[PDB]
Amino acid sequence: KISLDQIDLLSTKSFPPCMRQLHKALRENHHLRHGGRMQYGLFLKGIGLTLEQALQFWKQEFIKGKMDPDKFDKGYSYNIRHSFGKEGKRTDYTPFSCLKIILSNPPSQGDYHGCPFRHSDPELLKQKLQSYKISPGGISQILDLVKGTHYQVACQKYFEMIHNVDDCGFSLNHPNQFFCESQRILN
RNA sequence: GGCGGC
DNA sequence: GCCGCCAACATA
Ligand code: SF4
Ligand SMILES: [Mg+2]
Repeated sequence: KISLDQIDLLSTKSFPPCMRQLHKALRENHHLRHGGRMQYGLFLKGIGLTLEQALQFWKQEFIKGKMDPDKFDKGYSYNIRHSFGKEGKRTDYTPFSCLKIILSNPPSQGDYHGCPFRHSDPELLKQKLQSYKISPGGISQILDLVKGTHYQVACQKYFEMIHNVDDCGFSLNHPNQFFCESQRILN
């Protein structure tokens, strides 16, 4: 039901901070390192894209990287299809959970994957939070949680703020959950 | 990105 | 250089 020329907006309204960053990095650089391609690609599949849309979405953005639209089909296409279970063993991989994103494959320079509340240093997180136009009160309420290592809670706090609600009404532990609960309120 | 094949 | 096959796992 979801369409491609609708993602840029969705990233702002319903994507949790991690996926939002990942999308922005993708649009600005026209590319993403492995870690991000994994985290974001499966998220996109979790929200609804089909294999046709995924290949389109990724190809389109990588051509802007000015690379051979063939060098794309060469490497990148097979792996996208394998994500959707259409190659090898044929496993329709479930998208990543929070605990996994937070406790594993920590990001390095050049990477945008991971959990902002956990991998972005307090000072850079605050700037992001401010860029998302989050009230200095909640931003302060989030940083606290972060300092207490309650990353998922800090994210729920971010959810409640961009949605103008008192209680998100669910315990967060998976990015696509954050998306669904958001779409519930907006759509 | 890793592992694997030439 | 060319190429294949992997990982995940919430979820009302
Ligand atoms: S808490 Fe879970 S969802 Fe919110 S950002 Fe960290 S990872 Fe993405
Ligand atoms: Mg590569």
